[PDB]
Amino acid sequence: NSNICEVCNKWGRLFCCDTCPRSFHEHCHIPSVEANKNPWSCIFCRIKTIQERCPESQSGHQESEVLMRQMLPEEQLKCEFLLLKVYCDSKSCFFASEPYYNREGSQGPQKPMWLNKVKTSLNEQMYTRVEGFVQDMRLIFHNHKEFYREDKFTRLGIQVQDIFEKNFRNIFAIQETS
Ligand SMILES: [Zn+2]
Ligand SMILES: [Zn+2]
Ligand SMILES: [Zn+2]
Repeated sequence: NSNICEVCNKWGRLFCCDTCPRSFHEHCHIPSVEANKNPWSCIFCRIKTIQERCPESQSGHQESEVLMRQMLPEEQLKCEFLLLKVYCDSKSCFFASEPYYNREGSQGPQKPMWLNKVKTSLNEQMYTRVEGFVQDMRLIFHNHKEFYREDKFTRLGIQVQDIFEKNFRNIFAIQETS
């Protein structure tokens, strides 16, 4: 197994996957690494299993259909993995914890949002459809773009949104387009 966390790339108290060489800090894995369970399979392994059991699940989908899916176990897992893929980028630090807004010439967003809030919401089963999760994720980056206006720091929102969107299209097998 790897000697660093797959998400944050640091050593520490790591839990190792039994079916792949990845390792995780307890709260870096999503869901948080389960208490017992031997063997344990990580979220990467569990997602690969879904695909292997239903190969047709990788045929292209329309985003509109995906967003209306109810959050049954497999869609819950997919959103958890998509959230984890965002935290895997170091630039996610900017969006993890609760923001505050005091900048000359800007007003804060009406509805603040951050990754740890989405994480809690998933853990508490607060989203009934994929659309709920996706709307909160996209709102993180939209709030950031609107607040920072012409400051070059706006680009951090664009960058982390691109990670989100690429992974959304991969995980939910969105039909490729030009
Ligand atoms: Zn970690
Ligand atoms: Zn694994
Ligand atoms: Zn099948």
